[PDB]
Amino acid sequence: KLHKEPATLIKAIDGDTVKLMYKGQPMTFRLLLVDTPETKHPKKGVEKYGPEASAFTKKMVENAKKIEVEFDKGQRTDKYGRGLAYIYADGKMVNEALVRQGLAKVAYVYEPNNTHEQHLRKSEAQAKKEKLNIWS
Repeated sequence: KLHKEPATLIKAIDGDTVKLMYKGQPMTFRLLLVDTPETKHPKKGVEKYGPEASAFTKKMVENAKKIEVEFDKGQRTDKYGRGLAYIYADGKMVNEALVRQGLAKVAYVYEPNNTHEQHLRKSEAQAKKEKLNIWS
C-alpha cells in the first residue's frame, strides 16, 4: 500500500517539477504520470500553456498548509536524480489537479509506477470533454 509522507516546499520550478525538503534533504521532485507544457523545455524553452501550468502548480503548493509526497511501488528517483511521486497539497493531488484543468496530459506510463493511472486518465477524459485549456 502507498503512504503519504510530509515534505516542505522549497521552490516550485515548473508545472511538472517542484523542489522540496524531504527528510531533511533538499530534493527536486518530478510529478508522476503527467506531461505538462514546459517553460524550461530543453529543445523548445517555453511552450503554449507552459506559463499557465507553471503558475497553477506554484499557486497550489505555495498556498498549501501541508504538502505530502506519495511514492509509487517502483523506483523512487529517475535518471536525473529527481524523486518520482504524487504530490498532495492539503489532501488534493497536484498531479490530478493539473490533468483535470487541462493543463497536463497523462504521460506514457511505466509499470510498476502506475498506481493512479486510471484515476488520472478519467480526469483527462473529463477535461477533454469540457475542452479545457490544452483541449480548447
